[PDB]
Parts: sequence; structure tokens; C-alpha cells
Amino acid sequence: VRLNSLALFDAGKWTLKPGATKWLVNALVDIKAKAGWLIVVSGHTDNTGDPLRNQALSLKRAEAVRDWMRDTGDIPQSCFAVQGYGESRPVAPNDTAEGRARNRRVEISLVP
Repeated sequence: VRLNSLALFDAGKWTLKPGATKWLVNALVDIKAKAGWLIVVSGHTDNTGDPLRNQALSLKRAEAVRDWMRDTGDIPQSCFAVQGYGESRPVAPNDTAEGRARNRRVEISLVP
């Protein structure tokens, strides 16, 4: 089960954007429906900056979404597996714009 993308990050940030909670809650409801599944949290970035820093930054966005569901959703940290894609695999053109915001995201997939 692949959950709706979570574009919750501003440029250079791994902390959640204002307005992010409503979307994290929607994802948390979907996780509560699949109790016991492996929760794979895959982080992404836009093209701006060095690709290796973007790889590191993508892992931190994945860890932040994981710790929100761990502490603000009461789910054991052992249920998650954090992943980072860096700037590879963009969903929209990275020439700044709203597309670059679409690339600063976290994809959650549930593995039975």
C-alpha cells in the first residue's frame, strides 16, 4: 500500500512546514488500518544543492516523519524502516516553482 505523498518540507529543512499536521494525520489513519505491516518511510529532496547532501537530507526527512508517528502517533519505532532517495526520482520538474516543493516530500509504503 503506497500512501499519498507528503510534501511537508521547505527548502533545506527537515522540520515540518506550517500546515503539515493535517496531512500527517491522514497518513496515520492509513497506518492504523494496517496494524503490523512494515512502514517504509522514503525521503526525497529537490535538485538544488549537492546531490550527496540531498541524500543525507532525504534520510533526515524520513526520520522526522518516522519520529512524528512514533511520538505523536504512539507507534513503536521498531515498526519503521527509513529510506532516502536524495534528488533522484523527482515527481515534478526541479526548475524551482511549485514542482520543487512537490519533490521535497516523504513517500510512505506499507509492506505486509
